[PDB]
Amino acid sequence: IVKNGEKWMDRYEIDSLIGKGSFGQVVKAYDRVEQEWVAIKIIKNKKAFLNQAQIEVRLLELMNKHDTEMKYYIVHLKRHFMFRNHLCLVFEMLSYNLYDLLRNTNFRGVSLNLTRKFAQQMCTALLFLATPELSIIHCDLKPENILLCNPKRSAIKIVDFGSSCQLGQRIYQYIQSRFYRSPEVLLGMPYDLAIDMWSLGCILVEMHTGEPLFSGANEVDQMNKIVEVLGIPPAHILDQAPKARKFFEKLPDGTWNLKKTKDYKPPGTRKLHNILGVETGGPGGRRAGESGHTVADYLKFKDLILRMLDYDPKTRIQPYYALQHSFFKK
Ligand SMILES: COc1ccc(-c2ccnc(N)c2)cc1
Ligand SMILES: [Cl-]
Ligand SMILES: [Cl-]
Repeated sequence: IVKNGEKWMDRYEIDSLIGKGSFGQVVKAYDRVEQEWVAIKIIKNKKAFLNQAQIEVRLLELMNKHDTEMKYYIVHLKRHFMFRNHLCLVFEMLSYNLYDLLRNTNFRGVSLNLTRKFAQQMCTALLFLATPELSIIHCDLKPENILLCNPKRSAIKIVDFGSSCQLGQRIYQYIQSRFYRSPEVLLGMPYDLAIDMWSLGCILVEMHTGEPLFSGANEVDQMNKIVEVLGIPPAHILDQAPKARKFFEKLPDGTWNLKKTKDYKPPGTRKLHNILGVETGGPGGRRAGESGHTVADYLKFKDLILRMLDYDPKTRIQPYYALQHSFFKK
């Protein structure tokens, strides 16, 4: 319960509720010292949420100490303080999220050209998080966690480092939102920064088609929707996976296949080529003839996405090399 007009610490005047989370709530507030509006993320007064939010504060302050071009795709933490036994994180105000943007297209998607602008900003963010001394895994990339800087413009920033961890500081095996969950996490394997790049691949297809690429209703369904597009994962990965046998069965000759329950397209037959409509006027044919939606434009996009959706986290494309892809050229 926070009321409009409520004044905190002779500094902040609470205006309105921006959003609610598992973590607590985010409110619009006026800062009298800086003379500007800010977003205040108010964590619930329960050990679990406080402790995870203390990790979010540490990771944001760690990024803020690195002044470089690439850090300006991450929402700015201005400060944090403790009030009425709630940890409170003060951020810059951003605009609406990319799910809202998709809802506003009635889930028909934005252009290849706006998708490219989002791709390039998000690839730069991931390059920043991969800075050795940072090595931050977001762990929850999805459209909802990508906000416009300004409702008139196509600049974006990532929010919500509530799930985030540094490489080698993993807490939970079960992480990421199901639609954006990487194969290595579905398979219960130790995960690295490559799980964010998997999420990003999923996100960019969704931004252009308007619908999630892999909309599993549970982990079994999720892996089955991935297999439809990408085929059976390579044996070398499945051999090292604790949860391989949640989804696949090993045969003595001809190593792995799907476990079948009661009655999906055959492995690797739901081609990304058709989902994108590379040769058939884009998703549902709705970009037929539009500029920036040529077959050559489409093939570049398909190639970058399939590199982002490599099953092998060690060969999956990394941010620097994604930024050099032809999809971003001239
Ligand atoms: C509208 O402005 C904002 C700014 C930050 C956030 C934010 C920041 C960090 N975590 C979450 N879940 C949300 C939301 C809206
Ligand atoms: Cl979504
Ligand atoms: Cl998570």
